[PDB]
Amino acid sequence: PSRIGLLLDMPLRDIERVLYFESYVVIEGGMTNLERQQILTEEQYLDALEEFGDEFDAKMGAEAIQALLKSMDLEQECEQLREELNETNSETKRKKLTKRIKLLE
DNA sequence: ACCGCTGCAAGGAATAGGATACTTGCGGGCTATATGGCGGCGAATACCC
Repeated sequence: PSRIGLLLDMPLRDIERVLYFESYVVIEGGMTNLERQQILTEEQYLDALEEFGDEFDAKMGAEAIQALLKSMDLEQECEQLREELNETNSETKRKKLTKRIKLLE
């Protein structure tokens, strides 16, 4: 498994695309339609910034990954994930959240 | 005390011979598209509920 992939909890395909400069990823993406870490195609990024030339940041590549990682709190995420793992559901999400919590702790 | 003369250079036709500009191949010096191997296993999709 890829430690980045499941620490940040993003499918490895999308990090593969981002880290070789063929897409865009939002960093904070607040005060707008976008979420924390949506992926964008080049044209999608151009269109989004056109309609939303406000301050939402969407970077491209290693710098974006670094900012996204450095912009996270570990133990708080651990609390949220253990609360969610409390139940709903112990079928495969049980295994997934146990692994992610193991890495985070 | 004036002049036509001789004579002494300047520019044409025929030969030998070195200097010297020109040409060339190199030697080292440098930079920058496969197609007869399986087996196990675990993660990542697919699927049809």
